Amino acid sequence: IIGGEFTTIENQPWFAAIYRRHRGGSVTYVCGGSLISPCWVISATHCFIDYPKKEDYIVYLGRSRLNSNTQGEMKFEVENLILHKDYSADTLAHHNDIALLKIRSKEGRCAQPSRTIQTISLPSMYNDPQFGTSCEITGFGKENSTDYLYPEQLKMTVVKLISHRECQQPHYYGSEVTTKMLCAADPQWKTDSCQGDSGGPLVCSLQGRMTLTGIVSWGRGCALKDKPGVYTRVSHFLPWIRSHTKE
Ligand SMILES: N=C(N)c1ccc(CNC(=O)[C@H](CO)NC(=O)[C@@H](CO)NS(=O)(=O)Cc2ccccc2)cc1
Repeated sequence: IIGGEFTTIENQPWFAAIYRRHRGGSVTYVCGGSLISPCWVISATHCFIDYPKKEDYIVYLGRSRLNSNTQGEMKFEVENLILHKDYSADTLAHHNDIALLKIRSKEGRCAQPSRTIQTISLPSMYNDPQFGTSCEITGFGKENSTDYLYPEQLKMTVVKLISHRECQQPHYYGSEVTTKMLCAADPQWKTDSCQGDSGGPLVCSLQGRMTLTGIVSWGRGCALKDKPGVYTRVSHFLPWIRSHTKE
């Protein structure tokens, strides 16, 4: 997250931190995610596409820090890793960048709600906030494009939804952005999501309710003028979500 402010898991109870174990013994952060139900976390496919081995991932809920423990946090293994079959990456755009991870503790249980662990509601069929609406993003992503390390404390910021019409302009992203995507940015181009924030949630208050409107996916640079962050439009994948989370 470029700019923005540091926060705690208490204020983002649905945020999931996903790590990958290495042959040696080191565990590195991979991507963010969101708990949409006790046993399911939603994230982005590009995060796991090169290493689709479910056994090498660890999911943390109720965690505020990157490399240290938080009281109340819960550790989970990945029972099932579901990547989208039509995922593909072009020059800039990442298509169908969404994924599902069925989690389970070592005892075989799913998440237990608490003050630091809660689910986030999914949107309704083709029911997104109006463009211009302010939404929040959260992540352990880079604070600056030139950094090679991630912040130790979780961060959050607020950006505004941009219409497809504006985002499809020549100086923006042209035809690379489709209707299955959502653009969002800071009108001043000072705050934005960045590398390491992938998979995280773009949350918007929709009719009084906190809704998982987008998933951090891609963008040209970070906090660059006329280069909004692009998010997977969750409201367009409800069918895919429901069909895979059944049985
Ligand atoms: N809002 C943003 N600006 C933004 C930028 C990046 C991401 C994470 N996703 C990726 O990096 C994804 C894949 O991991 N790739 C991209 O996006 C590509 C195009 O396919 N563009 S980029 O090379 O310009 C990203 C970048 C590199 C170095 C420094 C800053 C940014 C998420 C949000």
